[PDB]
Amino acid sequence: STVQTGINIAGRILGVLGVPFAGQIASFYSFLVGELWPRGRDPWEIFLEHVEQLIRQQVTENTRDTALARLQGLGNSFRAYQQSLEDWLENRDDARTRSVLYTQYINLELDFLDAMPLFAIRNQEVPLLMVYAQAANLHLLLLRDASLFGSEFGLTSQEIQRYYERQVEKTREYSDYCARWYNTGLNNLRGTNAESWLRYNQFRRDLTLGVLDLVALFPSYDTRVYPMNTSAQLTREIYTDPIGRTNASTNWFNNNAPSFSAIEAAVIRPPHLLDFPEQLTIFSVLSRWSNTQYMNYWVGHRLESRTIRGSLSTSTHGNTNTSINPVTLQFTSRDVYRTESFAGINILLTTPVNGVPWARFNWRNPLNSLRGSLLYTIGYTGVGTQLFDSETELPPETTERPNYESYSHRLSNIRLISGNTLRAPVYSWTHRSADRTNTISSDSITQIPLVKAHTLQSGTTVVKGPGFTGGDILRRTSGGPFAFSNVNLDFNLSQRYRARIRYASTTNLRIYVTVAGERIFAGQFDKTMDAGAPLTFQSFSYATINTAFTFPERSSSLTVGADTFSSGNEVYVDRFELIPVT
Amino acid sequence: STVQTGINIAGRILGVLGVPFAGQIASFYSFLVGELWPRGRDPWEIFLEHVEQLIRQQVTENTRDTALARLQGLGNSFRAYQQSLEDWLENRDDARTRSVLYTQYINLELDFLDAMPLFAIRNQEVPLLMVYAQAANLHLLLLRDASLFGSEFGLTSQEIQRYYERQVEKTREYSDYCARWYNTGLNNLRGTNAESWLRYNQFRRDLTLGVLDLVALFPSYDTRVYPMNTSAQLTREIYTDPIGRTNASTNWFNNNAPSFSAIEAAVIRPPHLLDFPEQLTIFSVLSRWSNTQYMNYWVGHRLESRTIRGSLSTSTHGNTNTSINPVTLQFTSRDVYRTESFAGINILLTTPVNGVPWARFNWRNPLNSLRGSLLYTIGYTGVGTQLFDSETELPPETTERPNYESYSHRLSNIRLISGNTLRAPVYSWTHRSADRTNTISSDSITQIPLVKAHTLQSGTTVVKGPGFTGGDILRRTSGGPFAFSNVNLDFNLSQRYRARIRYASTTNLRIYVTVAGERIFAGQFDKTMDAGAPLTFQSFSYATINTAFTFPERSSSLTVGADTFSSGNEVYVDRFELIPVT
Amino acid sequence: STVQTGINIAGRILGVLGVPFAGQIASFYSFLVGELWPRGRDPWEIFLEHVEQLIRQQVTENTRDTALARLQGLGNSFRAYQQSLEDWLENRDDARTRSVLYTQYINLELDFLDAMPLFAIRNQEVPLLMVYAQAANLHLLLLRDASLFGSEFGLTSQEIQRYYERQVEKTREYSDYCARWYNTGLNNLRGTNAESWLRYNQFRRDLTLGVLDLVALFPSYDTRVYPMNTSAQLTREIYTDPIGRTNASTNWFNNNAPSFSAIEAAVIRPPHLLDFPEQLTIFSVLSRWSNTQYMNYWVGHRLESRTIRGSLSTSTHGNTNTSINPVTLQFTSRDVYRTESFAGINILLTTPVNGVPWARFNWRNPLNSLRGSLLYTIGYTGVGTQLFDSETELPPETTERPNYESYSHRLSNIRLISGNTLRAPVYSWTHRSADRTNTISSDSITQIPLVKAHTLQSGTTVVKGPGFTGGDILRRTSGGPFAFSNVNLDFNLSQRYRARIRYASTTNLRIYVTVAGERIFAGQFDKTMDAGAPLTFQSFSYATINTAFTFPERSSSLTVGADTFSSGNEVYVDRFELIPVT
Repeated sequence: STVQTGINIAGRILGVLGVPFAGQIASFYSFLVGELWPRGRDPWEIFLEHVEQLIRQQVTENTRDTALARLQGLGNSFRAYQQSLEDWLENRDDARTRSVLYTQYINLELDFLDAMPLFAIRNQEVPLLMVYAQAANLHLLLLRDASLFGSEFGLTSQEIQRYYERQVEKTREYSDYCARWYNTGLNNLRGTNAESWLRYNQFRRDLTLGVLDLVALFPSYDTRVYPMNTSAQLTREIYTDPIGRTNASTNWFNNNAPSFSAIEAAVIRPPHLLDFPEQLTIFSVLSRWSNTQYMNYWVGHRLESRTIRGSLSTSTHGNTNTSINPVTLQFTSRDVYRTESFAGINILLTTPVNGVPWARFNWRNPLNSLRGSLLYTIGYTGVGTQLFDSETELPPETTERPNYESYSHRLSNIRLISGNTLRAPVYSWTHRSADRTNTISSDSITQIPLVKAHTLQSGTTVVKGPGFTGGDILRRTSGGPFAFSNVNLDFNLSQRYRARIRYASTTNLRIYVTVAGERIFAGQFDKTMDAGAPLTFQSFSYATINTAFTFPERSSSLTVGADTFSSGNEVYVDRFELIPVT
Repeated sequence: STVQTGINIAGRILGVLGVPFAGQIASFYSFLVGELWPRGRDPWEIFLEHVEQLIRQQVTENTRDTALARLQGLGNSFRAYQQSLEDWLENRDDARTRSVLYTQYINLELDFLDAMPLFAIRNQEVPLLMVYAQAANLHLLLLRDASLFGSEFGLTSQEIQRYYERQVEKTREYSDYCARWYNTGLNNLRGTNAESWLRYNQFRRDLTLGVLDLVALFPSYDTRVYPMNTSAQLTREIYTDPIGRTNASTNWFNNNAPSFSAIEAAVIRPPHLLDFPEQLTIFSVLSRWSNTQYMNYWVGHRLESRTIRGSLSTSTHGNTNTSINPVTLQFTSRDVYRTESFAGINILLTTPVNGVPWARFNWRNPLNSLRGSLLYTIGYTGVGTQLFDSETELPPETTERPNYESYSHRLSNIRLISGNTLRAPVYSWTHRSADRTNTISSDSITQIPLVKAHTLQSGTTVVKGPGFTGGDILRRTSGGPFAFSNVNLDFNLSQRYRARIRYASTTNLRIYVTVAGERIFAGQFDKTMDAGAPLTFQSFSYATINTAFTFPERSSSLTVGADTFSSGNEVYVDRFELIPVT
Repeated sequence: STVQTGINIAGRILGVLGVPFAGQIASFYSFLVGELWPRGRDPWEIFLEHVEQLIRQQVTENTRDTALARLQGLGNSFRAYQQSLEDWLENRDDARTRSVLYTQYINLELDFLDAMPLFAIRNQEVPLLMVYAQAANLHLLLLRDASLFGSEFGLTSQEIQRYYERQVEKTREYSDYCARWYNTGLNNLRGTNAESWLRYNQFRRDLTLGVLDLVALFPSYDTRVYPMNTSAQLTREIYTDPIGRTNASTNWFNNNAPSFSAIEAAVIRPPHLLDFPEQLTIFSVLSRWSNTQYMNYWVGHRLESRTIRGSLSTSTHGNTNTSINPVTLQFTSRDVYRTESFAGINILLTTPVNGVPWARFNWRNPLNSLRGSLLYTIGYTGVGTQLFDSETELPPETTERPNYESYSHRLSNIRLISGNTLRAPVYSWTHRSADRTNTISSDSITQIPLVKAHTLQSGTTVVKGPGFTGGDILRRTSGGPFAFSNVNLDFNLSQRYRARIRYASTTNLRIYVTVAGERIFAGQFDKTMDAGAPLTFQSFSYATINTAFTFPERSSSLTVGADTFSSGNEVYVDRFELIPVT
């Protein structure tokens, strides 16, 4: 539910980024009070106690009362502001409505200022992280409304500016707090054994859904950088729990093997370029004690993964001996949105075996409404069984449609935890907003993270993301191209686009873009951080190249690079954006 | 003092219900800051520590600081708002006064929103109940001012509505919280012995004075339901402490007898129709040890009680043997407002006897300024003595007049706690606002609770009140009349009145009224709750019958009924109101 | 730093008292957010933990979170208000800027009301004293801005008055809280030995710098009493730590002697009239153990001190035998702003000796830019050494100039703690704002405390200050003159001035002033307190004598007196002010 709501909120903000036209602010605001201040329950205390249970450290009974009391009162005010904001909809002229809405806006904007430190208490920053992050986003949307149509509210140009300036610094402040405190929180649960890793990974996945995916949208509220509609991609991989037992007491981590440090390096893919799974091939082994107690469980797999117009990559995990047949499932261009998995446990004299004898992959074709299940199993009986529904961990956002139209995540990679007499698959997922084609729209600002590329230049490493960008990030230490991406355009192609790239660098440099590997458009831009400085939100600037360009084909490719600086300096690239000039 | 203030506040709100004309809001508001934010002391912490001592459970030193700090700051703001509200009195046109008063109104209305959860902390809801309830009333009066003359403030029709809507839902929210939490609080002090019953009853009486009597006036703030002046009656019975010893260690509850469960069923009258005492007859027994240590104490009484135009009822308690003479006092139509009682204790070898050898009943005639004492005693000497002044528990409201003009309660019933060698009278009182004649005014809305009736139909039970109505309530389970009341009208009788009755029902039904048991005016009205649902504030609606009527005599009688529904459903009636049409 | 900031703030308010013209409010406000809400650190928690360490009693981890969270949010709002206040600078006409600035002013003024009890928690009033006092001043400056130019904001005359009234009562409320709680705090650290006295004196000096010097400026915010520029003097003496050891464990207080009660009476000058040091003569004694371990340390001194046009006074402390030579330093009319002192420790078999073998007095001439050091030493080697820089305790205010132009305090008196084999000088200092000439300006209101006089009448005692005036105070118990002062005027002398004197009295009386001991101007004024009442902020009123006068000479003398009342009553005088009539 905690996770369910963070998905609904973050996924619905994706639709209302930059400048919205007409009346999606009010319906979004209306949706927002319904999800955040509902009848019946308090989702804030659900946030607070969700993280508290994760890190296994309860807030003081004090800090509890203070924040939630501040939160509901703020919700009475947020409900009041939107209520009247929902009446300004029809209003064109009134010296009283724009005078009360005036005051309740200003009061609540002010109210969020005082309230923000309340959810930011020393020694209990981490338990309040989701509570804090969801509140921080709320304040940043309201400052966006100052720029949006406060100009009609009865606000002066100077006060709009004063409002925009705090939105800028609050975007920097809120994006830093969440990143560091998500990191510190994650840091403390670093353990020494597997049981601590499950708690570690759980903290990572759940808070990535609520907090980090919201923070990554904060830059896209800026009215001046995104003066129209803009589109964003969240590119991080998240890992659902490994499919193993949990009851009655060996389980799956006390069934021998590996260490915390071993599991973390074995399942977490190092920072890569984003790929979609293609063909999956499962190998099985049979482990019986008699005619009534056997099960052929999951021992190894071979998964093909392709970047966007990439050459095929195939990884191998586990065992591959094929006395038993191997079953192969087909995932290419099909969104595996829901996996129902069964964790089997067979027992010998003292030694129990954990494996997976059944896993169904529900898939949808995002381009043309084709569904399907893909089943793996051989046979089993007399063994223990524990279900793993992916939607327990990765629910579709709450919609008026079924799950195969409303899902929020795809299967992207299957790793495998192996040991002596233990097999625990781990599904890594990628967010829906990260698309398969890098489609470039004609009437909105398309953000394409450089992580959506297919090829790295001979010196470009993908380094792990700071927290507040939505995914990992690419870093050159000397001049040259960064990565090679492929982009697709819609019906009418005559469109000219200017290029703008979110970068972080130690030096003034020349940033360029080449289309179809032939014609080039460059610019000169500024240093954004100090040499030993540790990459915060303000280290990132936008480098707008003046000159517009036409794409030659509906399927063209775009390179991003930066040279003309002395090596040893560090240059980062998060994202190239394409601004349709019109 | 805690109790003294709850009386002053609640009693003074009685005069300013519905729509006030001219300038009683400001003087009431001025009175309100004087009583709530005085110089010298903090009555909020007096509230808080009064309940804390009752339930014998102190708030955390934390929750203490938070709420009182919020409260005084709110009082600095409430003092500021009223200060300028007290200057708008003279103002007719000003774009600045109605612009500051504008802002400090809106700010404080908003301020109460955030503040309300502060006085509503989990695990300490009951100790803050009076603190909470008095604050809740404060917020609800200000929302009433939005409807009242915010229309002149510079408020638009839509924002007045938005203000009225929160007044509606806050009236529902605040009336539910107080009722349930008064009930939960009362529930925990349910004990097993008599010493726990005194603490139990003390909690009941004191919090009924401050909280419940205030909540019962919350419906009467609605500007649309009561668009003029309206009159309200509080009909509950409250029970002062039984007159027994308290020092040096047997006292009156360790002098043997009964249990908690025994006392509660023996003294608390089950839900009845309200009656006023008539003739009281005391019986006494003499208990001496010698010539220097005797006392004839109170052993039994016989009290006559009449409903409004009711047949005489006489109850009997205790002993009645009349070797000693019996003394009879006359209370008919006389408001016993003050009782000074003496708890006597005589001692034998080990067995002590508790009784009352002296009790004076100060009375006033509410129609024509006749006072008087009525004394009971026989003779006593050498025995212990402990005074019981009713005004210690039931003080008159703070006025510029003496107690026999400013009293807030009347004696209504005398029960008696009996045991082996123990006599402890208990005085039950009814609030002043509940009148003796059910007078119906020509220019205000007269609320007559159905508990002010004289006769029940053959299936109507008086069930115990939910908490937020002011008294108990009447319930039919099949169609027919509810109860039979008698009403009185003032000088000019030509007036036509329409009837409107606060009801709660499971089904659509026909609600009617008949005047003088002859002519009938009915209507059809809506279901208001679900079958198993537990009767909250929103279960109660108003059923307005369209047709006006003339009363035939200055002393007429009015029946309330509801038929045309299937039995097994439940129908409740709290109150019939009479709206003078003009 | 805590002390460093209290100096900067208080010293910079001295320049912007009463009514400022043009644009020093905004630059002062800009300075104020920089010093109070800086980047990097939280000076509020530095305040809070500074006092906490002094009294050796930490706030609860709770009260901590609450106040600082309220404080920064208030700082986000204070930064916002000043930000737009810093834009109204250029604005002359706008129905929107004066409408947002409108609302954020009113909101923050309201915000300070609720916030003030937050920093005033029961059982932790003293640790929050500096936090509280600095916040109290902030609120009082904003109320001053209501009177100043709220009249242009869009405020009505009546609301300005309502704003001024709270400024009056808040000036009374904040000045009382700080004085009593500074006193209670100081009271608890009353000890029995010398180690407790150092902690006692430390609490006195540090909180006098931050809190008391700020409170003494609160009266000078009143727009009606000081309708122009006004000048104020802070006249209290503060005492830096006695120069003794602190490491490795005898130190200087365990090296035998005296008690708490002995030290307090020996070093703290009883309430006197303010004097400036003149000629200082140090006597030394030699204490060696061999040729490699000797030191001639400070044993006694003889200091000349003169009031303003006073006869010379000379005090003597310590020893005076002159086998060793005596060194004499010249301080007359020279501001000893910085002293660097060395605490020496020589050791015998078990008995160690503490003395001072080196002390340099940096001085500046305030009239004409002459600097200089004045050194005392004889010779020392092989002994322990611990430096005492006065700016560790008494820093110059943070400026763009060096310390000999920006210092905040002068050396005024040197007392000496003596014992058997122990010498610990103690420097008493007077604040810079207290001047040497009592200069009277032509275009500002000059406050001259009566403590700046030179002669007391035959019945006038200087009694210790209540806390909220800036220094001690003079009290007559029968009619007559109070004290005799000398005043100096600037270039053009034609000016007429009216006299007004801050007094506190039990009776209606005649207060007079005589110039040059010849011509007299008197008036009749009102009782201000009750006979046994204990002198609070409201005990002090201003007695304005109607008639203007001319001073005859550039160096004239002014007497203040009050007769025509019955003896036994008490009459206090803090300050005579001189209002240039024009």
